[PDB]
Amino acid sequence: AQCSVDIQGNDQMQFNTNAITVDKSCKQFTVNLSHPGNLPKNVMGHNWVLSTAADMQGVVTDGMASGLDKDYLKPDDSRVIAQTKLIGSGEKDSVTFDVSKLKEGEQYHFFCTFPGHSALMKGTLTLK
Ligand SMILES: [Cu+2]
Repeated sequence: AQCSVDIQGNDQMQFNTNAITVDKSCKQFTVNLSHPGNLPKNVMGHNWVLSTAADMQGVVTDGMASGLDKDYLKPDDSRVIAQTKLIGSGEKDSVTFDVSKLKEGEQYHFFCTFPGHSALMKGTLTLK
């Protein structure tokens, strides 16, 4: 069984997927984020952040207020189920999280919190 996904965030402010499914039989799930392109992190940095859909807008708003020095994520945000760091182009970051943290009968979204990106870089995450 597959318990990981590889996702690209590129210089056109896009994730290459907007829907991720996690098999409920995985104990852990790994997101491998890569950022192809040629822009530095301070122009077009991308992260991958998972929260409930109801928490998403707040996560994003608080992350932009947190600023570039904090990867545009509030530190220790307890609305964040899992996150990569912010990466510039040519970089990669993976996050692994326990599938036991997703609730059956909750809605989840992933997104990038770099300012403005979540209009395009957002998607759903579901248990299969
Ligand atoms: Cu981004």
